[PDB]
Amino acid sequence: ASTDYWQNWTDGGGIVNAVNGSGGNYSVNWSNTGHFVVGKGWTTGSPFRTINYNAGVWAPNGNGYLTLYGWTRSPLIEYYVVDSWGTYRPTGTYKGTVKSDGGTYDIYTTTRYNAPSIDGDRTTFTQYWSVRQSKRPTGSNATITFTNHVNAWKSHGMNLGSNWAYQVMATEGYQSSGSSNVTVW
Ligand SMILES: *[C@H]1OC[C@@H](O[C@@H]2OC[C@@H](O)[C@H](O)[C@H]2O)[C@H](O)[C@H]1F
Repeated sequence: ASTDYWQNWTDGGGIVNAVNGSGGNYSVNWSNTGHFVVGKGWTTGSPFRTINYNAGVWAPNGNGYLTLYGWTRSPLIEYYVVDSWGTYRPTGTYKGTVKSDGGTYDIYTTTRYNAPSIDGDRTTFTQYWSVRQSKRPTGSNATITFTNHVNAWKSHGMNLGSNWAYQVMATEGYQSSGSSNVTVW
């Protein structure tokens, strides 16, 4: 699919050099950052979407995630399917596991209080996570069958909102540097 959305958020720390490339392609070169999330995807997420990507460069030098990333409202939820990371594997309150697309993911919840969201600078929301138990290889075509995650999350009382906002294959970083280049379809 053609991507129709460009995600490019930074809280303003350090430098985030985000390139909105051709088609579903983007690149990030980041340095000594605060918090940021950059990616390509779709303006309106769907629990039925199958996201394909190829991370031609996955080169974090510190804390970074290579992850499906998106939001719902009603309720406000930020969600993740993390396939790779840098120095630190993201974790939270363990709920169970789901197997999907050749990997086994732990299912976590965490919460943010008075934090930035699509609803404002200072808001409170639950974060839903599938995090691969070990890093997915990069450089070849990879699929995230998002419906497997949605259903597994439901089985653990993690229900997504009825109002879907954007849904992207992202590079997120925190207090780190690195490079990425990713193509999404
Ligand atoms: C998950 O990722 C980073 C941040 O989400 C941003 O919030 C502000 C909004 O305008 C952007 O589109 C989001 O990327 C959130 O605090 C964190 F929980």
